[PDB]
Amino acid sequence: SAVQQKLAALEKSSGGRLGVALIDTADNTQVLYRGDERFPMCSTSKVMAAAAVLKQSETQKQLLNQPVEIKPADLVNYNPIAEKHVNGTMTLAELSAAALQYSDNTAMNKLIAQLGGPGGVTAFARAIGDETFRLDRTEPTLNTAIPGDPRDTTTPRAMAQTLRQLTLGHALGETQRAQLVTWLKGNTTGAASIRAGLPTSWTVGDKTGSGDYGTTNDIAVIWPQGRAPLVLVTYFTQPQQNAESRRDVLASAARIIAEGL
Ligand SMILES: *C(=O)N1C[C@H](NOS(=O)(=O)O)CC[C@H]1C(N)=O
Repeated sequence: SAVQQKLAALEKSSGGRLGVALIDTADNTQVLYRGDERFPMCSTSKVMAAAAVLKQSETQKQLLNQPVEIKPADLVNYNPIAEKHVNGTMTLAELSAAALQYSDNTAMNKLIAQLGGPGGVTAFARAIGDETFRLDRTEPTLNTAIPGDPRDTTTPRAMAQTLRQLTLGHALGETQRAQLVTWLKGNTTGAASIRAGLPTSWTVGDKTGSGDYGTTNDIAVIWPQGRAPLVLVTYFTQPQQNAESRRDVLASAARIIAEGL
């Protein structure tokens, strides 16, 4: 109840809409704030897409090594890794790593194309028991984050359960799960978000996202020192389209969640 009140006060002082889902896998206890409201996933959807290609690699041995042609025309709005390889090639493993750890949008589009389009990512979500996730568009338009728009959205509760199944459960094979966790732990973009609200001694693997309407997201699997892991989804979006990012709000939500643990 105190956590519910503090998250409501944080949201009230934030000027936006905050969604939080915590799963404590020590006892499966949950904490939800707007946990069943939809939020635009933005770059956090990349987790699903990479996991889906990892799932494909369970029945294609050499799929993650398969070269993919990077063309000049493939570049979109944020391609910090892919631009080095245009007119060249990247493997699907490199593309997955670039998408997850550097949030390369061209790499995400290559992952999406490897799955047959956004519906293939949604189909993977359905195949691992996620009924809420929907991916509808490619990069960059999946980040429009328009209020009330269900496209490219999920709920905090669904994303927390799914992230647990992908990183801690058995939605993926053991090697694929380990690769996904390795990728998440090497994220370069997460230090200002959930991780900033957690004690420094805790290991975090996470994927951030941001979009229009000041949309500021983070999804994390957290290994606290000396405790079983947590799954924490913090989604945040604001009323006006041009709003600035608010990673401090994600950090504050993580601090509130962390303090009740
Ligand atoms: C995903 O949210 N995006 C791709 C890339 N990464 O964002 S993050 O660094 O906040 O994870 C650029 C921002 C954003 C986008 N432009 O769509």
